[PDB]
Amino acid sequence: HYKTLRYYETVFAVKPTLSEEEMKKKFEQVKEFIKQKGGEILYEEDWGMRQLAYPIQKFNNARYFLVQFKTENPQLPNELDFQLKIDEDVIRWLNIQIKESEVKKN
Ligand code: NA
Repeated sequence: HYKTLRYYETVFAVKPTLSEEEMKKKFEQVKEFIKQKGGEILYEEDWGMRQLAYPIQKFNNARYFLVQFKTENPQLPNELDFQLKIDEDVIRWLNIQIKESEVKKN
């Protein structure tokens, strides 16, 4: 059915020189940014430190977070992408539109 409420998944990688406390704060900041722009946070995963397939700004590891959200704001994925792009601490960002049935929980 045609519907303007859409579901999205965002995955981003934080540079490994931030402290555990800074990484978790970054995640909360991304969530609050999404919440600002008319998005409801449905789900979230912390994937911890992961080896990168190939280096990024001379880094071989990074901190991965994942968040799913829903919104009627069609520009939120554009917005989030720009925000994660310009954030110097976020060295990788990926935005995926997902189905409603792909929303997870716990
Ligand atoms: Na960035």
